[PDB]
Amino acid sequence: NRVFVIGVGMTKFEKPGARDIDYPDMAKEAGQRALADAGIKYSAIQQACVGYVYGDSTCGQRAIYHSLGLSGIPIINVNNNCSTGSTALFMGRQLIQGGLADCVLALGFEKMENPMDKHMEVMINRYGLAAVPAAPQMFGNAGREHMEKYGTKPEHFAKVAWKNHKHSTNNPYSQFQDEYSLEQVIDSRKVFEFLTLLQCCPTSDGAGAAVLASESFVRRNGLEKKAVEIVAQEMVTDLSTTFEENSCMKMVGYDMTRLAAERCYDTAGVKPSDVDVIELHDCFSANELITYEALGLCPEGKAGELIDRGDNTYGGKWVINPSGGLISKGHPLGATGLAQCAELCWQLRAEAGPRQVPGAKLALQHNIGLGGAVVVTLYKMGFP
Repeated sequence: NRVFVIGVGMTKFEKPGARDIDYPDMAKEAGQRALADAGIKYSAIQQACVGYVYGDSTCGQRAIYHSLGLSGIPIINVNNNCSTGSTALFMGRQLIQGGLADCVLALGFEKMENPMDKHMEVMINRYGLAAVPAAPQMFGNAGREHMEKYGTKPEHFAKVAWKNHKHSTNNPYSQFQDEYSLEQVIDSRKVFEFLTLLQCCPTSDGAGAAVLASESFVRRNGLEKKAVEIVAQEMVTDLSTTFEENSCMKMVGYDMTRLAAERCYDTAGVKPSDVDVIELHDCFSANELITYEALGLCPEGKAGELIDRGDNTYGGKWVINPSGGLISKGHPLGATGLAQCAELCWQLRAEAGPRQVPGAKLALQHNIGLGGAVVVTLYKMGFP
């Protein structure tokens, strides 16, 4: 069964406490924007898939009833107690593709609240980073491994972050919308090793939403115009390996990204060179830089050359994170994938305004599930 995104919506992503509304009003703003975009009656929604990390099991229902009114529809919380949760969009795609529903709402939101692990926990709190204590150490280790094997420079990681902040200047939904100089990225507060504060994603509070529909729902309702097809979607969980084969890059999911993308390319019958625009999970600059190679944009060890050619921005081969990435937008855990989806749908619909990638036809999304698995998605217009 083919699956289409027929409406998208999001709140602005803002510093926690910047905006004095609670998570149900954030959900309502994003959800009602997606339903207005879709152009459907609220009663068309048959099930809701709701992604959030903080708060008890009733928050998904509370947010949906505040957004749509009271109803009997299933309300599925993405983040189950197995800690193997995917994403609201991934689950909504499953329900359509599996013939369990014709039309679903995917909703996501977040409203915050050894000695090195203790130091990183305090740093995360005081710097407002959207990371767990292990993450800066694991991503710094992966970055350092890439430098030692391939000759990548610390400045290549800073240039990735610089490019994301530059893109953010045209995204009114992003927490940060200012261009920093490369020297300012390098000179910002140390987080871990070469990673500085402007290379790490901050916390944001916010919400995002998407309306997903079957081919028959799109046809019956005449909604071909805005229908963005999910032409491939793959999740890959931790790949059990040996001591001899393990590496710092594998420990942060390099091969999970690589296999998810390979499977998407095969399903969609496309190559990395066919992709026009990308939104990826730049939790740290180091994740974006190695993800260039995992996605097959360039050969092993060649990300520094891609960066130095400007082949990750406007006028280059790929426009990567036209949104400004997690580095600029910040990272409300449950909402990040739906914000990526909103931007890629606007790009393919030619509605991304000052961020528009001219002629974009194939979009790739890279994201991490609430349980840590990598999800890669490919999008094209359904009815061009």
